[PDB]
Amino acid sequence: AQIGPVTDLHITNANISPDGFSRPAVLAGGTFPGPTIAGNTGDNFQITVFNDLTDPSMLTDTSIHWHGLFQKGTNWADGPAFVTQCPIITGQSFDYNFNVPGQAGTFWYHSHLSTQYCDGLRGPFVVYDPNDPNASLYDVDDDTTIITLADWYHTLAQQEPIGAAITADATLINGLGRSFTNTTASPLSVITVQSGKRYRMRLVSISCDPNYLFSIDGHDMTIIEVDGVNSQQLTVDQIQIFAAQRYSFVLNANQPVGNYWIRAQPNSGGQGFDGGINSAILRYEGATVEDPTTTAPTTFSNPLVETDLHPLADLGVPGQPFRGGADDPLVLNLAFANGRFSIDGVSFVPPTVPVLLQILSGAQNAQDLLPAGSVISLPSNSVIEVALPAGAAGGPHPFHLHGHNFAVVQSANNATPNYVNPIWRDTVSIGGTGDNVTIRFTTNNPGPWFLHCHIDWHLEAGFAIVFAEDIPDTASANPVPQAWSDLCPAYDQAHNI
Ligand SMILES: *[C@@H]1O[C@H](CO)[C@@H](O[C@@H]2O[C@H](CO)[C@@H](O)[C@H](O)[C@H]2NC(C)=O)[C@H](O)[C@H]1NC(C)=O
Ligand SMILES: *[C@@H]1O[C@H](CO)[C@@H](O[C@@H]2O[C@H](CO)[C@@H](O)[C@H](O)[C@H]2NC(C)=O)[C@H](O)[C@H]1NC(C)=O
Ligand SMILES: [Cu+2]
Ligand SMILES: [Cu+2]
Ligand SMILES: [Cu+2]
Ligand SMILES: [Cu+2]
Repeated sequence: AQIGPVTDLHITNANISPDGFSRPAVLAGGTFPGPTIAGNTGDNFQITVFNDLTDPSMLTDTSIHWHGLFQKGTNWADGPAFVTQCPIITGQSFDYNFNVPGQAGTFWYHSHLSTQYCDGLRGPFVVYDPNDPNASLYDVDDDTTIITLADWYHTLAQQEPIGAAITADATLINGLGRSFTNTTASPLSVITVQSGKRYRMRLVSISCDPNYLFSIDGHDMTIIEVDGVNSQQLTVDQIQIFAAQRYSFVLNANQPVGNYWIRAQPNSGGQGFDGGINSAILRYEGATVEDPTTTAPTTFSNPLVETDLHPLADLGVPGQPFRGGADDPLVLNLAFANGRFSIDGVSFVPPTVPVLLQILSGAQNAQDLLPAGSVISLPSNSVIEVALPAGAAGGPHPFHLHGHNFAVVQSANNATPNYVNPIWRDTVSIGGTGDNVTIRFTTNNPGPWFLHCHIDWHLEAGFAIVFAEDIPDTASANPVPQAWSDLCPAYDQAHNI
């Protein structure tokens, strides 16, 4: 069952074996992925997170981010450790109490402390629309139509050796899949459909790193939502989905009753489908309980290309229709060297005092804010443009902005900008060498908002900055509860800081 919008959520350690290999994990709700948190647009969510972690190998502190929810007036509830809060310590709990006005779509939640989400703290977060403009396009939309794609590691996140390459050991679809090496015939996930019905499949990348080439043998997929933003219908037969992105697509159960492979090919780790790696099963009601015998094409006919997506609503693009046509036009220098990433020459290292607390305590320019050179002020009520030229090692990098979605004025692998009708989203691949992926948004949400690569290993290695949006109005806009004010003293006492 789905939980929420008012719920407890316990964070525990447990052993799991999603690919047949047992290892300890950090879990929400006792499962991997965690349970779906759900409600309706505009609802009040009160997620009381109980930190019951005891195993220091995966960190006993935690903090949870609600990915893609704007948190307007509740920046303190956003979750990134040392940006909006100190972590919750073990044996304590914290109520993330926020509202979701004006948003409806497919989201997710994850630890936002270190690389802890890789150790298991990740799950779906759905905000339904009782008046969804897409409602007539499908018959079924429920917990059985959520599809999560996850990378899974045998080595614990904190134990990944300095200086060796990090790759996953299994792809998990709805929490199950097979290991790339020492493959065993562990159970695969089954997604069940009824011949003749149409399903809103909510595809969620909960990846710490790889992008996936997602497809379903014999079927095509009609995209209707991108990162929470309703889209015009776009029919594709493969979706390249980067870490933290979401799509809804209509699946029409219009093929013969049978079994079809669901494929999720990561860009690193095991290549292909031998032994049933990178796979799940689409099973029609009445089909034999057996593996599919289908194959993929050699070449997909209609892969998703991001410039083909357009909003359902008339969202336009803020600003003027040329490069630099914004109130605050920025170009970030994104680089990697010697194990660390940098933005404008500064590698992100989390500060001792969370950025929000520094602002509430009276630090009112971004030059005053720690870490020095990692916090950039944005002016209020202004059009912002951010160019994110690629080239840094470890790409393609999926950049994500908290507190906002944005127009993707320029996408990967295409030099032509779109100032008319590009998709809006919250996580975007910045592409390959020579690209100039560019985003735009307006600043109507005071507070410190993280901007970073969503490959968690890259965030850990410094690939981030904080946009301190409307510093002067942050305190008035974001009243804080006593429990939030209590977090840093409790954390600092427990850690002798
Ligand atoms: C990406 O686009 C930005 C503008 O959005 C380019 O920025 C300009 O960079 C040149 C130097 O390279 C400056 O002289 C301009 O002041 C910048 N802003 C402009 C023209 O609006 C940037 O060069 C582009 N990067 C790549 C790799 O194509
Ligand atoms: C590269 O991106 C551009 C800009 O998004 C795409 O150009 C648009 O193409 C559509 C479809 O033919 C036209 O309706 C628009 O008028 C074009 N806009 C602009 C600004 O040119 C283009 O299709 C993309 N290239 C590829 C190969 O997909
Ligand atoms: Cu996220
Ligand atoms: Cu986020
Ligand atoms: Cu990256
Ligand atoms: Cu983040």
